[PDB]
Amino acid sequence: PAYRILKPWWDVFTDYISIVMLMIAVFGGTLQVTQDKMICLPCKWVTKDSCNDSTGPTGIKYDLDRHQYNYVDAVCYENRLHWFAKYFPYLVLLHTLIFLACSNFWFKFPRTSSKLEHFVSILLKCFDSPWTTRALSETGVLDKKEGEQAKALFEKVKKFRTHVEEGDIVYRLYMRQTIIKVIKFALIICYTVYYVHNIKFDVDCTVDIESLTGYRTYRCAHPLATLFKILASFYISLVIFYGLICMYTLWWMLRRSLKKYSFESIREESSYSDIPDVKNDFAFMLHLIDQYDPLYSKRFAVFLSEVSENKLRQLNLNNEWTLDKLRQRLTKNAQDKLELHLFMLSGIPDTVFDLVELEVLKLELIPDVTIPPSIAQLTGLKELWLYHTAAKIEAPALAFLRENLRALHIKFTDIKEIPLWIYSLKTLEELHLTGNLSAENNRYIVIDGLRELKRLKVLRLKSNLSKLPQVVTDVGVHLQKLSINNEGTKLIVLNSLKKMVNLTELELIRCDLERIPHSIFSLHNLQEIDLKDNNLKTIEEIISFQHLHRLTCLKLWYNHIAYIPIQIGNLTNLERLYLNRNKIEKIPTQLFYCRKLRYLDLSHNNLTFLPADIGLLQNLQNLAVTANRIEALPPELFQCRKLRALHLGNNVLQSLPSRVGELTNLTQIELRGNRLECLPVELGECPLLKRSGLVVEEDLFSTLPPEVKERLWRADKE
Amino acid sequence: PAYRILKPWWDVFTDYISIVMLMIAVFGGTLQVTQDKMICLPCKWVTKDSCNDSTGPTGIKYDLDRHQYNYVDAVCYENRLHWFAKYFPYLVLLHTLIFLACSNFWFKFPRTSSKLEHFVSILLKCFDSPWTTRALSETKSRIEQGIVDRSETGVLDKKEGEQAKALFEKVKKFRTHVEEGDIVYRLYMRQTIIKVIKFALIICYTVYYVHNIKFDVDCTVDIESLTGYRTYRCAHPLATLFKILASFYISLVIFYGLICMYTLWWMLRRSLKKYSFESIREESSYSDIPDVKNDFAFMLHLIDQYDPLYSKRFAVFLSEVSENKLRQLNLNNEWTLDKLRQRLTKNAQDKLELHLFMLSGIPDTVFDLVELEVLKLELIPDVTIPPSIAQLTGLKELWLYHTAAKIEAPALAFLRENLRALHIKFTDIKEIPLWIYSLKTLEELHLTGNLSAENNRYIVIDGLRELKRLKVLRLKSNLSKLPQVVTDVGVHLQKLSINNEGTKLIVLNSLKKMVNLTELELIRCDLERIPHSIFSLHNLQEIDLKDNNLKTIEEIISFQHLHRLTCLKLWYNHIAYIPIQIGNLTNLERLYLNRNKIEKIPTQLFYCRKLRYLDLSHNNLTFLPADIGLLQNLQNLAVTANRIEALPPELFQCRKLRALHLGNNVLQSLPSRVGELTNLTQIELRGNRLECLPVELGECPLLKRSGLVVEEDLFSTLPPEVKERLWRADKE
Repeated sequence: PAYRILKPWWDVFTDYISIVMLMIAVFGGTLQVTQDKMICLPCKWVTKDSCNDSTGPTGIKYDLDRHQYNYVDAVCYENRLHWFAKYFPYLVLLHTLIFLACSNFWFKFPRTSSKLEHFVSILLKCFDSPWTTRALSETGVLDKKEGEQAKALFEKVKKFRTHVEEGDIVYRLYMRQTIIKVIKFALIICYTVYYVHNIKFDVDCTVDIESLTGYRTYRCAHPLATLFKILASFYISLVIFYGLICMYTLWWMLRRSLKKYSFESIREESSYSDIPDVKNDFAFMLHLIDQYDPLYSKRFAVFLSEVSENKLRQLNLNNEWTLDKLRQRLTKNAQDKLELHLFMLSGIPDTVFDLVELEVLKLELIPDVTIPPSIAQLTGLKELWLYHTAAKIEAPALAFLRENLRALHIKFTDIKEIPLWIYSLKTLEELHLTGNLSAENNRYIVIDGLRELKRLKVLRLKSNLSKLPQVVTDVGVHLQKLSINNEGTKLIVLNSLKKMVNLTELELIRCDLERIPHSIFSLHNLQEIDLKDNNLKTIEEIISFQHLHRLTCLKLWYNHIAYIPIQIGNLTNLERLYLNRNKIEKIPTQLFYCRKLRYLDLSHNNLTFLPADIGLLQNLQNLAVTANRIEALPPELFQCRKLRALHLGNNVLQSLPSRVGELTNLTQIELRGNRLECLPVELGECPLLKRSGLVVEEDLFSTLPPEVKERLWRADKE
Repeated sequence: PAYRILKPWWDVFTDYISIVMLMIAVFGGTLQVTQDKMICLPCKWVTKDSCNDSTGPTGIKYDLDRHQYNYVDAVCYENRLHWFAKYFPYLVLLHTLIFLACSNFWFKFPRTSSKLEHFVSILLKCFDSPWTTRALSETKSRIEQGIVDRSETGVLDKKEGEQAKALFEKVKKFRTHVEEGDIVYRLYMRQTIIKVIKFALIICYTVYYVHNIKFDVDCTVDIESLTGYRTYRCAHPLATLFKILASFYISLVIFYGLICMYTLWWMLRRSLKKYSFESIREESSYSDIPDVKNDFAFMLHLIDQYDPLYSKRFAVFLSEVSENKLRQLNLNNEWTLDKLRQRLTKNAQDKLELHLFMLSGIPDTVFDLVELEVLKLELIPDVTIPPSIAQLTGLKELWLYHTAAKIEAPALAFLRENLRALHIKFTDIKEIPLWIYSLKTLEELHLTGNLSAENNRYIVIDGLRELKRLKVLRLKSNLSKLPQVVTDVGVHLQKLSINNEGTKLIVLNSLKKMVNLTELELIRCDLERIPHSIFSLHNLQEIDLKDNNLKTIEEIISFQHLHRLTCLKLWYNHIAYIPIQIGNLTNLERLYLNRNKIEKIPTQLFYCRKLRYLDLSHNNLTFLPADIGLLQNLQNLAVTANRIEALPPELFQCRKLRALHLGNNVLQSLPSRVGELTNLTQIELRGNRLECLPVELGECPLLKRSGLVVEEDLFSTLPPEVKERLWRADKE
């Protein structure tokens, strides 16, 4: 089987010694059974209960028959022959049996037999493991299944180490076996040496049988005495060898202190400092194997180490996410940037850094990531997204990011999930925070390091804030763009916003303002204002926007704005005006004094008509009145020569005015959902219009002339 | 083979001691067979029927032959040698053989042999199954909001998953088979009791009789006619060795008896008819392992004495948590991405839909479908929303039908950022997840199921105020009064829909604050009267009052306040008549009055020239006023199930009347002006008292056979040109 490896040289020697001892026991026993004779002749002249030893010679006549001789031989054997000379083979058999019991007690004892078989099974599967030879040769692609096997093997070795290190049972069994062997060898050597001299050939008995034989004493020969003395001396030699071997084993056990196995030699040779010392009953079996072979312990150490487990995980990951699969999976975001999205992986594959074309890296739900120093290979990396993925960084990686990272996106479920090293970056221009960070009695404590971003320009917060933090006010002295998305939670300004005089784009989305704060007018460099979803109802404060001489875009959409103040005519610099999803029912004529206007979106309002002053907007380029009650478009609308789009969908339009063809810059027109009976023939004289550009019901489109329809199909096809 | 697991250490010790005792039995037996001697010499001087024991020495002459000595020694061996000395090895052989038979009966007896081999086979195949190590390795505001901690997942082979499923099934069957027997345990108990009583008997008698093995024996056998002597003194040369063997045997049996006493003490103190399993599950948290009944706890106790490792490798397969987890893995393997994509359908709103019904859980691979739009979950129990749901970028609606689902922080954040609609249907308040009030981008909430309770009403929905982006709120909960939170949150609601399914709803001045509302629905509210709070909603456009048991709808005069009221459904009521005040609502476009008790149509109804839909199905109308042709924009006119015997010719002035429904009427004959309606597309005519269809019916440019719903007897009257044209139009 496989138990030949748990036997050291000394156990093998003792096994063979016990076999030889058992052989001489059986030989002596069969002799003592089949011959076992004394031959006793009476002595006629007796001196002090001893034989006096005092025409040719004639034989002496004792007048004894065969049966009287048999009786005296039996009596003198029973009484005067020494018990050693008679029972030597049975003593030898008993001693060899109890020696074999001491040897195999731990093999037959189930409590330790289970441990030994488990240990040998695990060691066997580690020795033949394909990853062992690979890892020791390396000092590269593998099967996924074999990697799963190796991971299961690491878990198995973890369980084995947990179960065994508390044992202290196999070691105690071996120690007690060897102690018993030593004491028994000492005792048997003692008594056997003391008594081997009583195996004499010639014996004398004075057995007091004279009423049965007439003679007092007898002189007897024990023919098997010399063979038995030879066998006994051979046995004392064998027991001496057995005892020397057992004393060596006892000294080895008492010397090495095998409750602790250092294991550090291989951990230094193969450079695995994460190979700790194994404890009692786990050190011992390793020592026994080391006696058989250190190679098995070498193959076991790699599965016992922690760093090798990490390398195995990395190799499985590289097998799972190769360079080809990653490059094929590479996509582009909406920002015309090359980005890679890693979602729910055990770690960062080491092959992602061989794609030097990357610019944005997204790490979402990747547990316990360490930012490898290999990120230096990503020369062109500009944005790193850490979504529910806290990153532990090293000094080289931190130094690289301090000079190569321009935008950082952090989405966290908890304060602790925010890396603390991200603030130390100095070239960082964009910080995107997405998560609730409000705290009680320690509000705005985590992000105090925000001031350290001296190059910061874009700061977007989506953080359930109830007031603009003071640290943000300090860091805003160098900001260009601000974006706060409280998700409906009210935000308080209270004169904490005017310090960002360099701010040029301010967004207060879902901040529940309920009224435009006066602090917005103190940002004279502001160029875009986005106040989406703030429950605004009165926007008469826009008269103060004349202070902002550089205001070009106004997004007041997604509010409950009931009316457009006529004071909106004073915002002469407006080019984009977004007002959709509001309660506006009519368009004041003052709104058309903003001649520079280019984007005018008034969708999803309660409008019914367009004032004729819409022809004043020569720079109109987009017009969205989607989902309105616009009965008919005034012909003055077509005075907007460069109108490049028209969103009239979901209206109550009766007939499309025929002047639609004059819009030669018209590229996209939407008309779906209208009660439009007929289509104009002048729709066919828009050079840039295609069938995709025109949005209208197919059955209504069937009303257009075949020439116009064919021309539109030809333009849309190519 | 694999039976070594059964025997504890005392069993092995007894087996080895029995081997030793059998060895000494065979040794003593061959000694007694091959030597078996008494060496006897006559006693010349005899005192009290016994030996007296009283020019150099000379031998004593008895004048006996060798054969006379053989005879006397044979007789003295037969008679005066103690029976114990003669038959001790045979008694030892008998006792050791019966000890071995007692040990091995439960293995050789087929009734218990089959049970033992079945248990060992199943235990071995559950030891070799790899699911065990994986199971072993698997190991405030946040708690009360359905937020659960992260749990890891893996991928397992389909073949090994099926093997583990079959192994769970086989272990179930075997436990059922074994729970009733209690035969192996009884046989083992009887074997141990026999062993102990036999030990007691043999120790007692052997120790009593061992003193009769003497070397020197006196026999007075009464053979004087054959030898001339009365008494003899004999030597038994095997007596001392037999005494050594006998005392060695009593020492061995003392060891055997102490071992068996300890074994019986253990088997009585332990109470091993039931298996506890408390430590493994109390540490590793797998409480779905019930205690074990008879004949299946005894074998596990044996295993525990041998090795607890097998006990755990079996406990994992006997647990129910593990079975459900393996079921999850098998369901993951079964519902492959191709299967789910083939299962994907599109709901009425042209959205890709996945409706899961009666599954043990949400398959982990439903979240690899990037095109999924609506996820419907019905009758899926004790399920967790995994963080992998964040891959469903296009997911907009989540339907939780009788499903209480817990969520994790990543999935909760993703849904809070992405989820638009939520359908909650519950028979219990606790089945409503409490994390649904933290979805701050939610826009459309459908509450289905009774929610009100005594002394604690309208407190679970106290969290609706946190849904700051809610627009569509559907309340189908048998409300006896509109909850205060609904009034508070309705300031930004754009559509409120209530379905009391027969319960009377009292608005009681709680509806005039939702000035942003544009659609109001009160279905089966049993109002029996239009509440005056509706007319204060100056932004309303659609008002539905279905199944309110309305009788008089003269309240519609106040609808002139609503300056954008386009659709107004009053269907499924007891409305006896249409008040003439319905003409003041010139902005009406859709008007529904079907399933009512209307008998006549006022002429003032045709002052609404913006009307486009006029459905009067299932009424007692008998004629149509001539002003019906004034509504130039009417497009759908259904008068199904009425008493319209004839249609006015002015009705065909509505040239854009796309569809008609004149079925189930008493129409005597179809007017010839039916061809004037150029835009007619779908006209229903089944159920009328018509005889012949008009020829002018076929001149409609767009009407097809699909749009001409009529009986075949009437349809047979069309000219064959008309029939062929309709068939061709239906084909194309």
